[PDB]
Amino acid sequence: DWDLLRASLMKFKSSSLEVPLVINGERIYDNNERALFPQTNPANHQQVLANVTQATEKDVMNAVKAAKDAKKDWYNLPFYDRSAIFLKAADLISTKYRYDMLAATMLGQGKNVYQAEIDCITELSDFFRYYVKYASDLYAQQPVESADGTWNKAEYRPLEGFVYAVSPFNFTAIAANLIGAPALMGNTVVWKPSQTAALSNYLLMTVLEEAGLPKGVINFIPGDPVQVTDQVLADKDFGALHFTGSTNVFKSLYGKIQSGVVEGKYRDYPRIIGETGGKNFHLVHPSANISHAVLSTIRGTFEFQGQKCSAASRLYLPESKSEEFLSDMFGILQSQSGGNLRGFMGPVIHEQSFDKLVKVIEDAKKDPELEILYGGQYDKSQGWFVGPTVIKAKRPDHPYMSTEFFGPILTVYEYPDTEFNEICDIIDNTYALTGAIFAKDRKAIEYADEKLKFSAGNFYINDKCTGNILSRFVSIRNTKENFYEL
Amino acid sequence: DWDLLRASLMKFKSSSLEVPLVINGERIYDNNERALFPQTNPANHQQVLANVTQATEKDVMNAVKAAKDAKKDWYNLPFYDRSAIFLKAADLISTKYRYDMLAATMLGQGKNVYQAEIDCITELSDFFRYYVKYASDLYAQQPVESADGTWNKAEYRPLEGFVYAVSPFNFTAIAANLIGAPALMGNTVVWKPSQTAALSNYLLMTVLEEAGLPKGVINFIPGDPVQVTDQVLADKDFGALHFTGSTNVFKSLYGKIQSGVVEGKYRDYPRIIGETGGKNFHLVHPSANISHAVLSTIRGTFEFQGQKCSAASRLYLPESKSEEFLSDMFGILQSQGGNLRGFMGPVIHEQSFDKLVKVIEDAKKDPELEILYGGQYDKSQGWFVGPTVIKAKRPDHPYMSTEFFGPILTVYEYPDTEFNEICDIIDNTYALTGAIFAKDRKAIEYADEKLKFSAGNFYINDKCTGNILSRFVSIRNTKENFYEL
Amino acid sequence: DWDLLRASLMKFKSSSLEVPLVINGERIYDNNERALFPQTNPANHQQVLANVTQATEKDVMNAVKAAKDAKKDWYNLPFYDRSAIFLKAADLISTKYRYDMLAATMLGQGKNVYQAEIDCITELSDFFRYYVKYASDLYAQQPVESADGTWNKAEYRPLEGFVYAVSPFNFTAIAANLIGAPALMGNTVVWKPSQTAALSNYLLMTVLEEAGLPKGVINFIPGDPVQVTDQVLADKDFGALHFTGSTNVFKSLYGKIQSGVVEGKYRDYPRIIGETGGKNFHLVHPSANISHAVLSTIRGTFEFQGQKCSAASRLYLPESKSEEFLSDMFGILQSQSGGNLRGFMGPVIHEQSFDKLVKVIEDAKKDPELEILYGGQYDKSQGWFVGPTVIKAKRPDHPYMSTEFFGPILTVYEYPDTEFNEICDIIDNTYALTGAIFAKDRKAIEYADEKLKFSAGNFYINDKCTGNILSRFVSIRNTKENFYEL
Amino acid sequence: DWDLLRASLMKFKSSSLEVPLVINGERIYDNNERALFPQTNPANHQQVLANVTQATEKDVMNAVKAAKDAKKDWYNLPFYDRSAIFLKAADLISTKYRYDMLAATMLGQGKNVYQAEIDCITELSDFFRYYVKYASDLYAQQPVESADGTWNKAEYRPLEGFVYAVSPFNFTAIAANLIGAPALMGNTVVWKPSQTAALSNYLLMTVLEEAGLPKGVINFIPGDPVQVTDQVLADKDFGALHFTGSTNVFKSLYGKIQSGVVEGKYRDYPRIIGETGGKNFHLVHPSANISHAVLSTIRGTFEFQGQKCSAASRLYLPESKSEEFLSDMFGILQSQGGNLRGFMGPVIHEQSFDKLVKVIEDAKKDPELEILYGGQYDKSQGWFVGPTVIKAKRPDHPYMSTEFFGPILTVYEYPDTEFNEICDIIDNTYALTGAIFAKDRKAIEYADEKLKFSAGNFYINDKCTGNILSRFVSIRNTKENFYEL
Repeated sequence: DWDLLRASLMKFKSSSLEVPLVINGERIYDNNERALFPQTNPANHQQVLANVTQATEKDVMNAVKAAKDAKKDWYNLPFYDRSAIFLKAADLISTKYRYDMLAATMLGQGKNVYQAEIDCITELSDFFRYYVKYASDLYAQQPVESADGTWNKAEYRPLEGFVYAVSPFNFTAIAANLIGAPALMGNTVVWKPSQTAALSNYLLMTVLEEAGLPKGVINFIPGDPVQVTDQVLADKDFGALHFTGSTNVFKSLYGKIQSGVVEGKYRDYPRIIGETGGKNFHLVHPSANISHAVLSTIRGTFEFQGQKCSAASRLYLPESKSEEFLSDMFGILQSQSGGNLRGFMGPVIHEQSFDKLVKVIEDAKKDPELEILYGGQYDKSQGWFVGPTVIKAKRPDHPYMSTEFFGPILTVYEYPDTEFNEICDIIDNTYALTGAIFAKDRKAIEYADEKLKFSAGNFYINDKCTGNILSRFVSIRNTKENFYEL
Repeated sequence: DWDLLRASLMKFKSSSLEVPLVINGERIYDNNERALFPQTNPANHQQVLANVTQATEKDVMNAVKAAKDAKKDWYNLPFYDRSAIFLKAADLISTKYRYDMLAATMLGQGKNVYQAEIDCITELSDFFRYYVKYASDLYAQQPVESADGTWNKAEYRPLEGFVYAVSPFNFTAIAANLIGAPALMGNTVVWKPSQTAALSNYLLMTVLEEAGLPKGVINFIPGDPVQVTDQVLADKDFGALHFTGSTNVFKSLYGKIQSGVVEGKYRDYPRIIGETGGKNFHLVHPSANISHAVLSTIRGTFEFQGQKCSAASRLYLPESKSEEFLSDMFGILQSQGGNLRGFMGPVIHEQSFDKLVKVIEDAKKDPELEILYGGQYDKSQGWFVGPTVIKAKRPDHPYMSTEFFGPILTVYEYPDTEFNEICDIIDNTYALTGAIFAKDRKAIEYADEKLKFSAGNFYINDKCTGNILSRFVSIRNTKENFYEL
Repeated sequence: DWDLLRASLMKFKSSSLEVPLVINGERIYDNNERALFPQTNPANHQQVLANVTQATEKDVMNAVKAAKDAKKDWYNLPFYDRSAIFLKAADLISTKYRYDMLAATMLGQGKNVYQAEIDCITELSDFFRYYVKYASDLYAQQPVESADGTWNKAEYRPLEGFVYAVSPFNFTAIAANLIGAPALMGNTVVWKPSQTAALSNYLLMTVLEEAGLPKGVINFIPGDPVQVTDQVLADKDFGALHFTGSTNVFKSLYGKIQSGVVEGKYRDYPRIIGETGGKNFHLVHPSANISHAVLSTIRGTFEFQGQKCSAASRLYLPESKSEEFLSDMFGILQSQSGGNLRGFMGPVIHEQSFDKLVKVIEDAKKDPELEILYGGQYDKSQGWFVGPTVIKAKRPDHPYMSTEFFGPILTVYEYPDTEFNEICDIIDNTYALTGAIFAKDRKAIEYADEKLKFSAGNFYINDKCTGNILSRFVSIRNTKENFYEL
Repeated sequence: DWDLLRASLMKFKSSSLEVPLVINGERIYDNNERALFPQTNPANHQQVLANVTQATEKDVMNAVKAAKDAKKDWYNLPFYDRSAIFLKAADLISTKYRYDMLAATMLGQGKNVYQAEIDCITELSDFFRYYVKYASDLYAQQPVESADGTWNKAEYRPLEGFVYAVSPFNFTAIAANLIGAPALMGNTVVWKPSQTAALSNYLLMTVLEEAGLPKGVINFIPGDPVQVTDQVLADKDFGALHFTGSTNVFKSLYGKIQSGVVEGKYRDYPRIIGETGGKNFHLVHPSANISHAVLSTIRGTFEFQGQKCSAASRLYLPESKSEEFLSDMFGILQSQGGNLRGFMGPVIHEQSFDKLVKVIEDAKKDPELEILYGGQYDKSQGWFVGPTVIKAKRPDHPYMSTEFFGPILTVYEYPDTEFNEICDIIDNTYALTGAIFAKDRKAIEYADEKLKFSAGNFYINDKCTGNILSRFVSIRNTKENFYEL
């Protein structure tokens, strides 16, 4: 068990894998014409895990064409058989390829074994199995004779144009979700994986092919983000963006798409299905179990270096409980594989993130309205290591309470106990994916639950804030037959 | 019945109604400051039915403010009570105001009594009653203790920003749907009705108030379409557009919104919920019952002068059956608020009339077109354009794809053996609806499948004229954990 | 695990806990004005577990007032939040307070660890979790437009008056049921716990408060049973009795309530929801598996000293099987912690019960129509210990076949095999909560199952006789809106 | 139709029917031993419709014995067959006996044909048909092997003791419901009908027998209410009271039963299933549609002379609308088996008549009361009391709470700004039903909530006149275990 994992880690650690494009079922390597991106280990950046072939404009056009050419045979493949491919992929990843997938995700994305397992084995398999179940329900349509005598059927067709999947580094499972949800519903996909998840994502591609995915149904085109995206969006048959990642990248994609829409580039109005996370909050009420709120906040903020769409990054503490909360938290942090380094829970994904977080820490040192209460340690000599960091803001509207850092950085504001209601109001005034209240008093919980209803899509009571899409990839078509002759 | 309808007609005919803005429950008249739009009878355009107050930039700002100020008390009003308002409005329109609403729709929108009844009484009432039923299902969510022991509830909240409803002239019921769907779900609404349905739409507004709609939940702001829209879209709390109307207007609205989005003026990404219709088709297979296909096509194309999002406007006939089909059709057409000899009813306004005249006159000068029937028009009394059938010699001629929004049918005749080819041509080349007439199941199946992307509603042996609530809410999950670390 | 239990037992065993009233969220101690009841260990009665403050007339009036004052804010607290309190209480008792609750129930109510666990952990938590589920179903009402055009909603309101919960010593879980069922449905409660379960019941109260129960929603008023009851029943707003306990106490409560009703003391007709148990039976058919029936009868009669509402206390044996049954049973009994003593399975709850059972045994020795076949041992030198006792009655209508003893005393009647049908008839002629038949022959089972349908609410085939209420605490209110104007 | 009804009326009018007891399926007449009650026509009290045999103490004992003796064969009769009897009775009453039942109810209970039809035909048939449907659902229980491997069934048994049904004069349908609900569930019944509905109730009994009701399952024992009740309640097997009628009679029955319980005469705790009605209210908000509220209040208060458990008898009017409401109401009242000029129909008997006369005459002498309309009465021919409206100057005046069971409305006028206060007064101070008339949703919501304990059925813009099977059974669970220790 541990030996099989060790063996997988050693395989990937001992040489660099050549990661090709996969277009129309065919593996395309650099062949001395295409650029090569070195994917390195975030915990040990001297180690090159893979040399990733980079798609040219021509490659992208070919990927788009492959998707169009595969479309008809794909949506005419019965749902039972389309599903079997994805269930088979889930089983292959859970068994045959379990240790390879774990190792690729650990090494490439900088996760420990438990983080890797929850992501690239469990959650990944869950997406596929659950989508098959939901889809089976959606497709269970029987024709009906209406009261007026007409004979009616409804059918869910895929989108007419192709789907562009743009996936993030942070979860191997999310890449699976982004490509699998549209494909299952009879769509075909051009897929640009994150450069820094290429190893695990390529594995996922090869597993799908082994599971029987037909050529061209999904096309794997890593490359320069701007270059690949501009060429995908140039095609008149672009049907949908399926995206998970940062706000700023989404905004860029959005504006590029709308630009094409208004100037008539597209046959249809493209659908945009994006998730970006936000500045998620933990709100502590004076009645909270402090120990539980502390531990929940540590896990919510610092687990996987805060690199989750749902990660907590701002904390509101009542004044009468601040010292106890903070001293408890600092004590626990102070008392605390693909690679690791003492004083750090794990690495961040790349040098760009590392450099951004360094700026965040160094800027805080020079801001009189900020105070670093704990941490701020960083070291890039071996890997991209940034330590857990806690920064107190003097006012609740300081930029640090709203700027997303995508790292292990917590900004805390302390409010006077009697102004609990006002603090909820402030949160409601000023967008988050998730939020949590820690409290025992039900009237306060009810107040916040109601007041913050527009401030988070998922609200948690006494739990960390880290814890239907199929219908976005189809359109209904009704057929109605009349038997009466005028 | 007829005496009561006659009375309502004679009432609106006698003089002109001053139609005010309705903002935060207050009626705002022109007050010697605002412009007016004279809404006239399209069957008798000398007759001014209403003088419609036109919203200023400041009125629009006040409407937007009213919607914002009414929002919390509206979404906190229990669903039972929000529904009651709309059920009551449907009943008032179906009973107390039935004849006034029929008269307003007949006179203002150029409908005969049967067309008016199906629209402003029946379909309108149905929208409200069915939405209430659908919403009650949506709101039926009970909390559950999951496997892991957490305690979960899900609730649907309204959009945080306001909804801009922009409604068309053609159905009073569509205006009801455009304002009613978002409002029922706890949203508030700024509503610009079509100038040429102002009388019936204003009656709808006043009925909603009588039914108990709270002030500012819906705000009635007719006005210069460009000025009103620009001012509504300038507000940072714009949450959604709910629109039914022409493709060109939708594209203009779409562009104006996306411009604001990318430029950062909106607190949220606005939702765009639009319906534009298209160039809807009837396809006739050689095995069709011809008489039925003829009658279905007449009804689908010419009812209400073709002014329906789903109206048929292109026809594909097989060569072997075309003479019989067309002679039948022409014989039937020949056999056939106000009216004029030779016409079924008027089109809505002079701008439509003039566009249709150009379409007809252009067809007389195009070698690839021939007017086979009709093409008559007269604007001396009302906007009257007669049923018109134009044969195109080429299946991709512009008349086979340009929307004319009028009683004009373009027909292409295909050789019988090329039925599969003509289906392929329809697929290869933007329709809300389409229909095939045929007895042969193999042909029906081929077309049903080939044309699966060519129309959202597909009809077999029927004219092509024949979940939205979820677009106006978003889910929010609450999860409570009991375990202490 | 065993060490954590040991530690809890030692805590409660080493000093006497002062148990206060809890009224409107406030703990009220004796303060040199109120009487104090010593709750002692039934297995070791020299050990004082708690000194229980006793409610005065004034205290009771204040408890009633607290319940009225808390009512509106309680029933307006959304069901989701009311439920969360009870689910949280169940989880706290299953985890944080598991060993304290176990120890309090073992020590105070004279249960071994397994008996305690089934009761105060498992069954208690089950009541709360299951009531939340059932309640969630009851409240899931959607409005509907009827055929006539009217618009209808139905809602379940709590009772208008308060609920008086009177709970027994025998199960900590039953106290939880008695207070929790009405409270969950939006009622408020004045609660008089059994004197001899004060320790465990007080713990349950403190856990509910920790779980977020609002002040005054439940009020904990131990005191003299007659004094407290008379004062509760004096209030015009008395809405319901929720009771589990002996027949004679219920009858007293019933008559006191009806007295007030007929003389107009009450604003409403009070609801009476009581459970009293009865003289439960095991019936053995000649075709029974004798060994299984013997073992089932031992568990059914003697487990927890017969102190269960559902305990077996009368046994009917066919003559041809009597010797084998009885000799088997006597052999098993002869061959056989908060405290214990050899020859005894555990203590009875108090001296009054002990003295009653002594009379039952000593009276049997002098009754020529009775014969003690086994046991009758008793010892009060250390705890209230009464041994398993089996008494043969000469006729099936002897008082011992119908008098409830609430103790480890089994009365047996032997019927001639051919009179099986007649014996069922006799049982049907002469009220039990539970009954069981032991038999293999289906015709006999069918006959008894049918014949005894009025003789027990729960009937068991080849199993010991030891093994919707939410709607009693609400009333439906319909609202109907009409849109047509005359 | 009218000729058939005329014939049934002329039949019962011609002479007097001897109405016997029905005990164990046998008709028992007075036989020169028993007393008689002459049931007369309340519209024409000289006319004796029936001479009703009155049960002796021994007859009552025999009825109780009959119910006990029929019990086992009744509850063992399959539910399919028990139901068939009641479905058949409903059909016989709806067809074969429709005119005789209409005539008996019209003549005996003082109803016009429309009132009689809704009661003794429609509602009566509905009770039986809906109870059968509800019971079939209840009895739909299949056995299940649980998780632990035990094998379980649940069954509903009837009450072990008999049911005493005590039914009122006012609806023939209520008598059907009171005997039918327990009997359908396998119970047997001793039934004392109201003296003043003996004719229609006896017809119901005879139809049930024709429909196949077995002897002794229901026993028909009219008689001295005190003597019969005392003797029924003396029996140790008394299992339940099923009662609809006045508050005072219910309290007397309640006391007599509890006395027996505490004293130990009953084998079981008897179930008491009672309905008494109360002082039902109409509350008018200033935003109400006045015409509709007026017409609803006239119907709610005065239909069948106010002799309904749910009849409106108190009215709260806002000061600003009171003149308009009341003048409308009085104008409408003014515009309006037997009958008499100025009256809508008779009250049931002389005792009611005399009580109502005292109410009216007392109002003329109370400084805080004023008869605004009506107060006319005449007993020379029938028991005729006209619609009467009395204004009270104090909202807690006794006339705002005493049940009069007659065509008397008490009205309190409140200052418009004190609407919330008047709701609070209604809540602070025993009603089956209540109604609010209003357009304003905020006011409706406030009242709907404040008055949640003040009425079991609450109506919005409708008159206040507009699970019981489970009270007549108890669940018994059987569980089989297969594991051997």
